[PDB]
Amino acid sequence: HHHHFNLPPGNYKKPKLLYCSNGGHFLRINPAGTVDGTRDRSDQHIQLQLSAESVGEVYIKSTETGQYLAMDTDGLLYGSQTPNEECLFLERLEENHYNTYISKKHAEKNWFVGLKKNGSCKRGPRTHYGQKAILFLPLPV
Repeated sequence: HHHHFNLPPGNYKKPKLLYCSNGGHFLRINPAGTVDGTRDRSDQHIQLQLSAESVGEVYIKSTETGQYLAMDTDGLLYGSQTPNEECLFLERLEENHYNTYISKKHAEKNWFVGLKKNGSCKRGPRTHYGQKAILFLPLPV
């Protein structure tokens, strides 16, 4: 293992909004396959269904389009039509409260899902433990 194993509570029964306390944006997977954030709670591309592939390993999928969140070889988040190795994330508890998501494929490099204060996603290499950009709270839809 490259990382700890404190897991968040909650489950995967219902879809969630992934709220980033850094700028208050919800993670959004656009139909074109781009990924960013928005503060508009009425957006139809922020409702995400998570599922556990293995304990602590999840897929994050848009319920509106069926796309899977994924992180590419250069660290950019994208929406994938089919599940692949870039779509698995290590879901962990952080600061005894938040949920963080580490790219399983690049877990040794500590590449997280993260949103900047301006709503743009962070590139894997620019994320790291300790940032506010990587802290999420799953909210009910």
